[PDB]
Amino acid sequence: GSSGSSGAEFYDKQLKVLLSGATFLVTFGNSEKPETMTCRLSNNQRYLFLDGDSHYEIEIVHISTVQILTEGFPPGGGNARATGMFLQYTVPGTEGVTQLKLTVVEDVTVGRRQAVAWLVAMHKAAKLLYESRDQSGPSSG
Repeated sequence: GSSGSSGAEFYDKQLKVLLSGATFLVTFGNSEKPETMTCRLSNNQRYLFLDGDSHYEIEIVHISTVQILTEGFPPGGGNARATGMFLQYTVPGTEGVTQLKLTVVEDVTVGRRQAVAWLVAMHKAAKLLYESRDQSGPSSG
């Protein structure tokens, strides 16, 4: 078996799925109704972008907490069961914290495979981003 040279092929297989961008339902604190938006990662998966009614962007550097909203008990065997998403972040200027929710659209062409795959993928990375460092060198170790 080979350890590796750079990155984790496993985590890399998702990098493509994340960037691709999946459709979800974004709900703003003010808006009570879900709106169809697009969630994708940046070139260096170091920032999140949004496209829709307006130009929105959620910097991962600001994001504090990031968890996935699970309906409940798993329908089948063991998998990345995920129907929704929960992310927390603060904006410079306002007062308090802003959270963003992402759900799977109930349209004919949504791509449950890609969508559900994106959610899990995001969290997965969001874990290494904190649990560990991105670049090995500048660390204070």
